[PDB]
Amino acid sequence: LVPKLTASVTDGAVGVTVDAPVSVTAADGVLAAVTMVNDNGRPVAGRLSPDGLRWSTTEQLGYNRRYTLNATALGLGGAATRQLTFQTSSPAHLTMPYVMPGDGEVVGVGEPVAIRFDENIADRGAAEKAIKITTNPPVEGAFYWLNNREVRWRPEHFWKPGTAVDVAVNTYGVDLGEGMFGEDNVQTHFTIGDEVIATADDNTKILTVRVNGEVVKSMPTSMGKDSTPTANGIYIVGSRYKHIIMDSSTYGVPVNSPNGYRTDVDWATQISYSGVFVHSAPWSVGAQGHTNTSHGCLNVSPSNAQWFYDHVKRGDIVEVVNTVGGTLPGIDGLGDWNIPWDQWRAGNAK
Repeated sequence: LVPKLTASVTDGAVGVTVDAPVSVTAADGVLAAVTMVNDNGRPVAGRLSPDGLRWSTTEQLGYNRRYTLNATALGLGGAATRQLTFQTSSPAHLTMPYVMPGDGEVVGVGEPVAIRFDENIADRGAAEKAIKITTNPPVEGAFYWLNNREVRWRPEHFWKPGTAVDVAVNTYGVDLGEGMFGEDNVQTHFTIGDEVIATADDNTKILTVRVNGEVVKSMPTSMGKDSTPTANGIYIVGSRYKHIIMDSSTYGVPVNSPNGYRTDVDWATQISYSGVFVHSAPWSVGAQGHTNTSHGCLNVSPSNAQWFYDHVKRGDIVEVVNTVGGTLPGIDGLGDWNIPWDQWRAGNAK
């Protein structure tokens, strides 16, 4: 018999996707020579298996390239040589994904997996299919989009402490719609730590912190006054700051207006994208535990705010109850758990 060559691409193909390697296989013989080059003549790196049967590229292949593959197979019964030229995808736009939380981080039981693209995603389904989430112990979860750029993945309930979470965003070479392709792959891995849930009850004006179900801190607080109340519901802890100037314009409200403010504060823990923080409030210690005076923030004492900074971490939970406000929006940024599971699981890929 005469050796047979089989490649993963066909001569004259166009729109060849660069999400996978290019390969060539010999049957009834072995591969004696395999080379691939770009349109400038520069060689593409590859590897031939020890048995001589299978060659594959080993580096990232480029968008908008014309590659030429030359292969020869030799066997007892003869020789075959093939030359194949093909063109890879040519994107209209590129989008880079950014994943949170950080690689190697230990996070609380409320932390969703977040993939944020730097451009609007036309094909949300293609984006979801390209994101591989591994959990150990395994748990069911699902994707939901907060806006046109950001998608989240979480389970039905808060995570179990000790769970490993691996996130592979395999978007390089993937058409995310209207010719927007992934700029690159991204990968993160995190772990869930202890269960920490802090409850602010407007009936008592106390912020109680529980760690694995035990009360460890009871903080008198002053939440949003009646005209600018703090919303009820489940908030995920985000960033923390030793000090920060809180600027209402950051959150939609001009400083100079009736509910605007610009205020330098210490020991600030962010709990909503709408600009709710737990923070130090020396001016309101008299009202804390008694009356609501703020713009929405959970005002506590300097030592309590510092304690919160030190002992609460990204992905821990604050639950507000019994205020005169509404409910925090599910799509706030840190309001994900306010979306009922049936609705979340259904998704919004479109």
